[PDB]
Amino acid sequence: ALSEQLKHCNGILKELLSKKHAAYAWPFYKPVDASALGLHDYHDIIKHPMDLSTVKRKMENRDYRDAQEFAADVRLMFSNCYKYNPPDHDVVAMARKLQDVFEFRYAKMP
Ligand SMILES: CC(=O)N1CCc2c(sc3nc(SCC(=O)Nc4cccnc4C)n(Cc4ccco4)c(=O)c23)C1
Repeated sequence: ALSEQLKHCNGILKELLSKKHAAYAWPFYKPVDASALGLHDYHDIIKHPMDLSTVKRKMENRDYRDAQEFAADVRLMFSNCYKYNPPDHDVVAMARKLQDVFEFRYAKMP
């Protein structure tokens, strides 16, 4: 039985993957495939890749100790996007919008 706080995190994760946010969540569904995207410097710049499917697997495997560890992975995902891509890139605009959704509901932690 997940703790109350980790149940809240699982709900956040379900919302982030839902159709309601799919227009800006889609770049974060799967690990960045640097070779497929021609981003041949991605893994020289990003040392710890993260994506929503990895967060989902770690939640299902009970990897996360607490809500703080879950939130660190979600924020690592956004930070990687801000680090690698130029600030005017469309994916950065999508990252900002998905992070806005995350931060406001994470703040409602019970
Ligand atoms: C999280 C993060 O930092 N990422 C780096 C940047 C990026 C992605 S996913 C993605 N899709 C596209 S286009 C459709 C696509 O390529 N799909 C695809 C194809 C082959 C293999 N895997 C996929 C998903 N473009 C180009 C573009 C310019 C404006 C919006 O999108 C991207 O820059 C990215 C992840």
